[PDB]
Amino acid sequence: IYVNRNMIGAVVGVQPFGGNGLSGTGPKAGGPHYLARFATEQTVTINTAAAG
Amino acid sequence: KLFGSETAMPGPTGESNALTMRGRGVFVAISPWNFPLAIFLGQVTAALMAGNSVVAKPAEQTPRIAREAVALLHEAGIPKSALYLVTGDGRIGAALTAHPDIAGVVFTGSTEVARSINRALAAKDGPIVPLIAETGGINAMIADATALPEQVAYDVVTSAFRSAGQRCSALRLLFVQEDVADRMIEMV
Amino acid sequence: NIPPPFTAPYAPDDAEIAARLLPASHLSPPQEARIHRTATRLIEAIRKRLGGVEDMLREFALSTKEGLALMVLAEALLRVPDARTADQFIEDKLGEGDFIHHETKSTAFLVNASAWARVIQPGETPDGTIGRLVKRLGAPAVRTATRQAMRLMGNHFVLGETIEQALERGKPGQKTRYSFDMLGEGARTAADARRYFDAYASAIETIGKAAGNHALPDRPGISVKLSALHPRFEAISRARVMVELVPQLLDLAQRAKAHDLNFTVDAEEADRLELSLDVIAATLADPSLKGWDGFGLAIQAYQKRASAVIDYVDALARAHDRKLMVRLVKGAYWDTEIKRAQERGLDGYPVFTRKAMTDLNYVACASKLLALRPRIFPQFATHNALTVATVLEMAEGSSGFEFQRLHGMGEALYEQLAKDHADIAYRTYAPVGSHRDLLAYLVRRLLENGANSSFVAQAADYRVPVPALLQRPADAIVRPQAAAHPRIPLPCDLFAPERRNSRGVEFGARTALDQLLTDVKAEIADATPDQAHAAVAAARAGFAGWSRTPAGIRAAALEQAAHLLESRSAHFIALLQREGGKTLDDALSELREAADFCRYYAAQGRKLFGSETAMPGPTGESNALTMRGRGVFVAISPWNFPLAIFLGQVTAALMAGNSVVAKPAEQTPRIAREAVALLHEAGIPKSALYLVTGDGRIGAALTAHPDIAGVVFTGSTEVARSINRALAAKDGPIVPLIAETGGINAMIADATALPEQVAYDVVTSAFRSAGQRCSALRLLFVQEDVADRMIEMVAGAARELKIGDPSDVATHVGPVIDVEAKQRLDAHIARMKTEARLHFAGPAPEGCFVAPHIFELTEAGQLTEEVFGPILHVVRYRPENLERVLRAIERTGYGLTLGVHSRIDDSIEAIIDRVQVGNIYVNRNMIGAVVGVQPFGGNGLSGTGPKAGGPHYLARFATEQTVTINTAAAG
Amino acid sequence: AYRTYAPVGSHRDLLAYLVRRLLENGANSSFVAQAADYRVPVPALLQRPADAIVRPQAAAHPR
Ligand SMILES: Cc1cc2nc3c(=O)[nH]c(=O)nc-3n(C[C@H](O)[C@H](O)[C@H](O)COP(=O)(O)OP(=O)(O)OC[C@H]3O[C@@H](n4cnc5c(N)ncnc54)[C@H](O)[C@@H]3O)c2cc1C
Ligand SMILES: Cc1cc2nc3c(=O)[nH]c(=O)nc-3n(C[C@H](O)[C@H](O)[C@H](O)COP(=O)(O)OP(=O)(O)OC[C@H]3O[C@@H](n4cnc5c(N)ncnc54)[C@H](O)[C@@H]3O)c2cc1C
Repeated sequence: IYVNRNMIGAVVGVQPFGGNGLSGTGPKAGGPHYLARFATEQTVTINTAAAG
Repeated sequence: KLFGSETAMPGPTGESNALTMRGRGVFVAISPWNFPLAIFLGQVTAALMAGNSVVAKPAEQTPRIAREAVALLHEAGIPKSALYLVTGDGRIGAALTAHPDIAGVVFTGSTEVARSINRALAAKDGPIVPLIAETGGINAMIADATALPEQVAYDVVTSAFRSAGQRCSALRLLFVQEDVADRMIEMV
Repeated sequence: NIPPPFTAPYAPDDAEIAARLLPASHLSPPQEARIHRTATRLIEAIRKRLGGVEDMLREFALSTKEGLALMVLAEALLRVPDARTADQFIEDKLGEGDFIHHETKSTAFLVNASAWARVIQPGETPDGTIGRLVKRLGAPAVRTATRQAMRLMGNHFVLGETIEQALERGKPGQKTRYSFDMLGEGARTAADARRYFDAYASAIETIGKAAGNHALPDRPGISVKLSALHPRFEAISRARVMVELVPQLLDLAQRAKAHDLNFTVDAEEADRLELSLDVIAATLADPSLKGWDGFGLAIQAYQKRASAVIDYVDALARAHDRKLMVRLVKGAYWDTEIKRAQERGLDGYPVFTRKAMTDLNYVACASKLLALRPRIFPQFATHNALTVATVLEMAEGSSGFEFQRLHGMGEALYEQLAKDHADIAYRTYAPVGSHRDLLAYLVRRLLENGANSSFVAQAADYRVPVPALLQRPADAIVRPQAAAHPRIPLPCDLFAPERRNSRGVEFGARTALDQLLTDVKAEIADATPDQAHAAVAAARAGFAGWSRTPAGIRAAALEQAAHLLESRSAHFIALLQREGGKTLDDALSELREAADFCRYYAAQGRKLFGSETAMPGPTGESNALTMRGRGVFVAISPWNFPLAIFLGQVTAALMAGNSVVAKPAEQTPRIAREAVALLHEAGIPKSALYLVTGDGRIGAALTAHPDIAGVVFTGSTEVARSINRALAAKDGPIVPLIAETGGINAMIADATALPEQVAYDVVTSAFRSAGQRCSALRLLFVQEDVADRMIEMVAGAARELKIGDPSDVATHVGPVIDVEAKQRLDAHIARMKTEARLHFAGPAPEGCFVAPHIFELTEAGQLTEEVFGPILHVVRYRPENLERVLRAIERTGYGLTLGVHSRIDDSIEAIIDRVQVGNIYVNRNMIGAVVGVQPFGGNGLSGTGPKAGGPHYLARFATEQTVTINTAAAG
Repeated sequence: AYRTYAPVGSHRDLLAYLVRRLLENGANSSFVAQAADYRVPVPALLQRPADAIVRPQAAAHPR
């Protein structure tokens, strides 16, 4: 949403760009939720008691 | 920030728990003609950064800028084995996305093509992979009678006609209050 | 009158205890002056300075793991028939290479003597515990440390391949100079419990033939552990324990009595205290033990119940008119007790959390025991010079008690005491047993010697001034309110201040278990396709308002749901047992997890949706990023966690600002309905949450509905694909699909792994909840050198599982969900019987039950399907072929959980680097993922992500919005 | 080839010599002191001096 200015030229890291509905899936390019979608999470759980 | 170090999780004594994020596999990156360098590079560098190798098919109208961007990434330190450029039509794009070994698709282009990519992915008996699709818009602007007509006109002309309107963000539909309608339209 | 079954409050307040112990600890200045002098002299003797384990750890700056590795290597090297062969190995081979091979072979030697009996290429990358040690210290120092470990293993331990070999080795017409601390503990199989019984019986005869001609207490003793004598020694199996174990313990007591020996029942974990006292009381009660003063037990001063145990033992002694020998110790399982109370969400710790509190309680308990002479003969087991000096002073004169130490500890301490006070008696114990029981004993011992708080460790460190060792415990505590350790939170505060932790129950406390069993015992038409469509439309109408309800109010609603869940835990636990067929621990755990989901998503919800994120940019412009609800989410949940996964998915979607239409598994709609009613009562509007029950056709109507904004799904891989296809066929928006599906989960156990622990964790991972967990172990890979022992131990342990009615507290394995499931399982069993070796097939009760089964495959590729039941598959492998194991795990295409059991960090790390599995568990079981601790969920055929119970979950239920305002006209 | 020296002299000259010698053996920076301390990993003793300084402006001791 752009208020009292034009609607174009989204700046990377300033206006994370991208929409919903028929406009896209997300996440927004140039924003902080983008990179995670390209990755998978991994939890490593180690029982450390024999060491202290 | 995201992949540079693990996130420690709180838990009981005598046990460690760490959350990490790793690459998924092979990403297919499909880019449009209207931002042939920046969207091409945005999608590709994101996938690479996340630890994925990338097969990139640029829009048929703009392969040369894509080839140069690819060579530039290789020279910037991206291994030849991590990044490949495949040029061609939509059937080639369909070949890459229907390939059973890829780990995800990042797509920017038409809504119709995104749906067919999504259908080709879902048809596979393999893993359900991520689809990142940024498609079009029918973008509105609402201008009320408190708005400055000289500024509305300028921002409307810019939003609609910059780049011959060949931007996904471009203004397509202007709503203007009737009391100021004649003046604003005439000025645009 | 015989005392009632022991029941003391499990974890009372530390401060109230300190308020009584602090003043009673007061001693007159001449009393303190005498203690100070005796202790100074004992400590100075210790600092005179071959020594002990603490010295080896200190001298080479060894971790506990490294000490363990060298002692194991040392023991193998000592049992080579020709000592010159050992010398050649140490100089030529050790430190030059084959580091992992040496670590693996010497550890395997302990269960498989034949395994241990190449040419080492130069420039080998130093990996493994020994390799890393060599890199840090250098090969020659490692050789020097190994020889020292050889002296320690040879001098301070009585060991053999069998008990007869150990007993022969430790032989003195002389009397034995030491009593026997028998190695065994925690039998996993019936065969193990008999072997330990036999070893105890053999030891009693060996020690009896060399017991000398004096009267008690001047005769040797033997220490015995109840967990070694019974393979399911636990409160829930009490009925069978009283019936099977008591006669065994009695048999041994009688054999000890016939040689007039000291016979001591060791004290183990806090959750076994009450059960051990029941066993000991019933055993002591037997008339055959009259006329003998050598029977006794250990009492741990680190426990708040310690004083009450002393009263109980004394009343037991008077009721039966016996004399007892009672060992007072501090306690060997402190770290274990902390960990457990935390995992189990107990309301406090059974032990003190400041070391000085244990020291105080020890002296108070000793004072109490001294006053119970001569009926009770106290034995003060400690290597603390100050504790010895203080107990000696309190005795004011002496006799009617003794001190106790472990061979290889407190030698100089007790020699000096005997010089300075000739009528002081002290008993010395030597560890005696088989190599197969060494590892478990060594680990515990190395934790005490390596501990920074250890008195023995400090007295040997010349950086620690003698006067620091003499600080009186009361002066360390100073004030009652400081009794609890400031840096150790109560389990309820484990996640503070981020969120509250759910409450658990300690089954080892009979008051708590009986109350829980009592409370629990005291406690649906389908939908038409039209009804499901109306539910969607209704949820669609409720979306606008709910999405705009402030995040803190949505969060308050989840938190109230958690509170109502815990307040009504008995009600929901009853439902989990009746509808889900879950055993009590599984039901309780599911209830905790459900509450945990509500609190964690609430807390992550405020963080993520509580306020906008400001984005940096030019002046004269603001840029704010927000996350809003998507629309109507369809939540489809499975039968195996019918409350927690159902609630996790639903409360997540709700928290993100979505309205929800929820379709629960056909087998478990009732718990779902109650959960829904509960969320509504917690503050979730009727218009935001709807329950639609029915089959997959109803589930399919919901997912094909053109107006929904997303699907969250947990279930079968095939159903997830058909949902994905139904969504992708739509001409509408591409909506998010979150799908957590199955796994074919592997465990890799190498020859450095402890078989008793592997067996326990394998049996748990594969057979808990009748294998009806998505994280369950299906495929065990075990190195060939330890395969026979490991498989045998797993099979023997599986046989001890009680299969039956999940409402009986003694049951370990309940029924499978329905006949359709049982049938599918039985077909796979019939197939595997014709296809693979059957190692174990248990006896199912009549009804919808499948018993644990263990099959060995020739290759992993013979297991091609997730089999959703208590059915373990085993593949043995050669150490050089680890890649083929890893390749076989990749081949399935699944990636949910993976277990790794190994001592070797480089091996563990290589496995982690290689595999893509969502949850890797190292040296523990693979189940019971805790919300916010183990973000759970996999990749490949196992799921889409993001992980449930983790920090990337909520975002996916939302969509982002950037608002960009040109602010220049304001300034 | 390596030459080995032994300290030779009268008791009346020992104290002054001993003080200086004990300052070198007791110094935390001493290589001999570190190589004898098993807490110090062999690789730490092998850090190249140029890698400790890294940059000219860091030549002087900051403290
Ligand atoms: C012959 C013999 C038999 C034994 N049998 C048993 C047995 O059957 N069962 C058993 O549990 N123990 C038993 N022990 C005791 C155990 O093995 C340790 O030796 C003992 O706890 C050490 O106490 P201490 O006076 O030697 O040493 P210290 O260094 O004085 O005391 C150490 C002890 O303090 C306690 N401690 C450490 N940190 C904390 C803390 N933060 N808060 C509260 N307390 C803390 C622990 O119990 C620890 O062991 C036995 C010991 C001997 C010598
Ligand atoms: C046979 C023999 C004869 C010697 N004769 C003399 C002599 O005639 N005159 C003399 O001055 N020395 C003399 N020395 C050297 C002195 O006695 C020390 O032995 C020597 O400096 C140690 O250096 P290193 O390579 O052994 O040890 P290292 O542990 O490598 O180096 C220690 C040296 O580093 C230097 N150093 C320590 N801290 C700092 C710092 N913050 N900044 C800069 N430098 C620092 C000091 O010089 C210190 O001695 C002699 C040594 C030997 C073996």
